[PDB]
Amino acid sequence: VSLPRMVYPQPKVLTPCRKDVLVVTPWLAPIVWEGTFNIDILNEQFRLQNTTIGLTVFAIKKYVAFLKLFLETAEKHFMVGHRVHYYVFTDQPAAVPRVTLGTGRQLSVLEVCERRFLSEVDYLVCVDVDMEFRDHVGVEILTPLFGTLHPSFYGSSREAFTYERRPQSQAYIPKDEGDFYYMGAFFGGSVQEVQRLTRACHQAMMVDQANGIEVWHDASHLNKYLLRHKPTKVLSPEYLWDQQLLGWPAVLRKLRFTAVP
Ligand SMILES: [Hg+2]
Ligand SMILES: [Hg+2]
Ligand SMILES: [Hg+2]
Ligand SMILES: [Hg+2]
Ligand SMILES: [Hg+2]
Repeated sequence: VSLPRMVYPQPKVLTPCRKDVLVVTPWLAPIVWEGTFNIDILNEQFRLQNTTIGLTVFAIKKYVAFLKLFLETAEKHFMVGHRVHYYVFTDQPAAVPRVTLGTGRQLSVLEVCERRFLSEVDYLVCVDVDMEFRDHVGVEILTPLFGTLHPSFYGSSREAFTYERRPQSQAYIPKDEGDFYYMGAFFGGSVQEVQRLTRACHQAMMVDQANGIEVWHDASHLNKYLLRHKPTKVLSPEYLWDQQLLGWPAVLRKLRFTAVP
């Protein structure tokens, strides 16, 4: 359907807002930074499709302790205005805190789903639970397949990336290959694309197991997948930061989703 009439500042062809960072990859995927998007336009586009976002987190053992802060801050900052379905995978269903949710937002507790996700949500986002939302994380991220720049490596040359470097591993990436180092958390996309990815990772993990090989497990396989199946958006480190470890450098105008000491 058509967008309604909207009044906003004219984009200026000969005046980019961000001259300090790369905002598009060499395969023409946007790299999402503050100042690259008009959230009003994006919100309209996604609400006209009645978009439902699934947010998946694993909270096992001591990590259940992070759920309250995670969910309360997600209520304040994550996809506000859109339909959200939280999926909490946990070994302690009775320890999941009762957090009050906005309208159109639901939570499911799964005790520790393929067809279920296909029928319940349009996008899936996969994050770590020991995190909090500090600022807007919205529909600007949504796309068939996305990953997030690792905050420790976004300025590094690829030789420094801690990819899997053993050729015997399915996740092997040689020193002369690599676009980016993606964090092995905060990835997502359409349900179909996220299922393809997770299927691929699980198959490759089995093969490495069978060959007696186990560096960064989920992150090394993710990085191999995203090297071979290029993401359709890349999230800047605004979306995955640790202020205690890394500070607040000028290049980050917002710190949206961060580590919790
Ligand atoms: Hg801009
Ligand atoms: Hg997921
Ligand atoms: Hg997940
Ligand atoms: Hg993979
Ligand atoms: Hg993976």
